[PDB]
Amino acid sequence: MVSKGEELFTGVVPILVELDGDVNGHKFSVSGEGEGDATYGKLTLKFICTTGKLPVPWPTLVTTFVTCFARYPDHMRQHDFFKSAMPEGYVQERTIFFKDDGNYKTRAEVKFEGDTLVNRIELKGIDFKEDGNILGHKLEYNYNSHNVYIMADKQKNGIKANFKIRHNIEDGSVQLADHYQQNTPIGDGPVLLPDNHYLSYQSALSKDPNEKRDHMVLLEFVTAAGITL
Ligand SMILES: [Br-]
Ligand SMILES: [Br-]
Ligand SMILES: [Br-]
Ligand SMILES: [Br-]
Ligand SMILES: [Br-]
Repeated sequence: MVSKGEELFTGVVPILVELDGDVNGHKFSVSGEGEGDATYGKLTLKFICTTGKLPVPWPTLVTTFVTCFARYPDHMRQHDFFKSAMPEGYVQERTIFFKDDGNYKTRAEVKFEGDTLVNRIELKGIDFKEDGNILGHKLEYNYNSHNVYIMADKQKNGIKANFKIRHNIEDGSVQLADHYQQNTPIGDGPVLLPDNHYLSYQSALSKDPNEKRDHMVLLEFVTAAGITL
């Protein structure tokens, strides 16, 4: 049978993203809009910095900007915590430690408002070097594929993950962003607590040639894979 959560994602779902950020005291906001198609694990989103110039590089916000759109293969459906929490939704929290630089702390609520899947985020960044790779805008505008190991967090009735993102720099090195993540449901309803599994990501960043505002276009695919060999 198709679960309550699963049925909310059988077609194309509009997405709205709102972020309020503050990094080393530099305040900024970003809105995003687009669509998710969970059947294909597909996200298409365009983000606009509504406060002027984004004071951090767009790539550093990609992981922050809706894992309910992941494609879970049929044999993996029991492990999809993210859809099981809908429509009431879940809180996603991270600390992202940039190696040799500062860290982001994020809190996002992901939930439906009517037919729209909303990702509402607050982000606070501290201890950044004003001329480091982040505040100095030294990251290439691109993105690597990454696998994320999702684990159940029984104590907290949700999931957790930690993974390292590599942001390429043009001198051939990378800026590491070490993610520690915890998701917990917003409703008191039943959720799926998964066995350990992976989510495989690819992300492509681009620009709208007709857009004068500071912005990012993101195309991202997420697919789950199991550990039964
Ligand atoms: Br600060
Ligand atoms: Br605007
Ligand atoms: Br950028
Ligand atoms: Br995602
Ligand atoms: Br988050």
